[PDB]
Amino acid sequence: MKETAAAKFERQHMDSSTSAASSSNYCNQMMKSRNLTKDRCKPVNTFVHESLADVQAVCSQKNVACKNGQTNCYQSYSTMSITDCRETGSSKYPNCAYKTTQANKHIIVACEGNGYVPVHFDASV
Ligand SMILES: [Cs+]
Repeated sequence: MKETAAAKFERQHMDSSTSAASSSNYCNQMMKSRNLTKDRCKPVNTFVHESLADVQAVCSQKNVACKNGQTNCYQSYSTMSITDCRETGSSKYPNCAYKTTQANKHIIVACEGNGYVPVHFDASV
């Protein structure tokens, strides 16, 4: 079955199963279980610990520019529980290693065609 942009966004960024990173090993486990170390060690990736509905709602909040210059990005009005994952020095494809950083920040996502479906995670602030 084809992986839609919606499904891909959920695979790469949604973890409503936990309220926050459980430990420092969180990223290593999640990056692997979500297939983010298969085609390479995805350098950076953020997981959101909120309901899909609250993240989806961001598409109708504060409109802002995306890091790439596109105009379909949106920043959340309130802060959200998120976990930042970044490849560390001891990492080396195919043996990927990550640093886990838990936090409560505002998220910014890109909504397809400026619609209401989040398809990319731009950043957290
Ligand atoms: Cs919108």
